[PDB]
Amino acid sequence: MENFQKVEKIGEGTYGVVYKARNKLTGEVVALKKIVPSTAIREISLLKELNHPNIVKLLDVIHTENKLYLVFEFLHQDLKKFMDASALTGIPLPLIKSYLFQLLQGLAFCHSHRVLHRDLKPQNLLINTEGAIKLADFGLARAFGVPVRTYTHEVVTLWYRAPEILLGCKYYSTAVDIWSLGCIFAEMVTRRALFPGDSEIDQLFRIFRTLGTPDEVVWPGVTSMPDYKPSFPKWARQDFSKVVPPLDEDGRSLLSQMLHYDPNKRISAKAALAHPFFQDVTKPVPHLRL
Ligand SMILES: COc1ccc(CC(=O)Nc2cn([C@H]3C[C@@H](O)C3)cn2)cc1
Repeated sequence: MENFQKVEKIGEGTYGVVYKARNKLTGEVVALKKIVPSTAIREISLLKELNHPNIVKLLDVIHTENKLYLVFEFLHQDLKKFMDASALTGIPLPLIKSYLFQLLQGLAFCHSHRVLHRDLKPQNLLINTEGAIKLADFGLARAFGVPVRTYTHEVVTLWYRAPEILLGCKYYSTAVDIWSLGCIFAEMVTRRALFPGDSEIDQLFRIFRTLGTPDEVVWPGVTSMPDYKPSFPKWARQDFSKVVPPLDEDGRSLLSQMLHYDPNKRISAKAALAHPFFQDVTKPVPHLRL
């Protein structure tokens, strides 16, 4: 750990804390996450091989005095801060589209390697001056676990959790990441979180109030899920034109497919990349004031 010079606290992610730091030998500026079971060590070691331009590179894994440090490529800003800074005028549609397109490329890559994120949220989406956006922390939830409260007692957000996770499916799939990304896509467009639940049942019921309480017609097998209760209120579905208003029919169609209830009907990252919404995708440069 002696090999790095801490510059500043970046934040309190899930898993421990994150600092901006400089490698004393290379001069490289990195992000150091302070998180150990052998199982976690081996799984974390395989993430070092998962390199893609839209995945935050894990540079090195350091285990000493049996604490764990993950060294990552550094990016100057996250999407949560960028959305907050863009709130008065909104992120231009072409930039929303580029960001969605790149995040689906990242997801398609990890998913083809059978690696899931499981806890996607705007804070783990990092951006640079060039117009790139990258996913951070892929594979970590499978390596260690995802808390109720962070290490700082901060409340882990439920806003982006897929309904099969909320209903107790133990063996959820790559579709949970598509759901979280859909929720993010909608938030970029409207400038308000889609489903801002403050409890697991509030999260589920906000989903139901917008997309309709799921049943056996739209989601075969849903009434047999572990946490499904027949006493759930039955709400009617709303139209997407009311849910993410400004967005055109190509975008609403894609969003609807990223938000299908049945994990098996939900679009894959690979199929989402071919959706007609990306017919005019481009790569604009964002306005970043660092
Ligand atoms: C000025 O204070 C900050 C500087 C940068 C940022 C954006 C950020 O979070 N940058 C980052 C984080 N990471 C790694 C840690 C692993 O979870 C992903 C790499 N770059 C936030 C705050």
